[PDB]
Amino acid sequence: ADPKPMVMWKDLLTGSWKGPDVLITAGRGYACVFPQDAESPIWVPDRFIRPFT
Repeated sequence: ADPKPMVMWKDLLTGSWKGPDVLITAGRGYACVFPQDAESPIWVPDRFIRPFT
C-alpha cells in the first residue's frame, strides 16, 4: 500500500534541495526518485538523499 517512502534529494546541477519525492530504490551508492512532474526517474548519489517521514 501507499504512501511510498519519501526523501529529500539534492539537485547537483542547481545545488538546491528538492522534494519530498517518492523513493524508488536506493543502495550501492545511488538512489532513484521519480517526481510527479518528471518525464523520467532521477538518479543521484545516495549521500544526497535524506529520509522524510
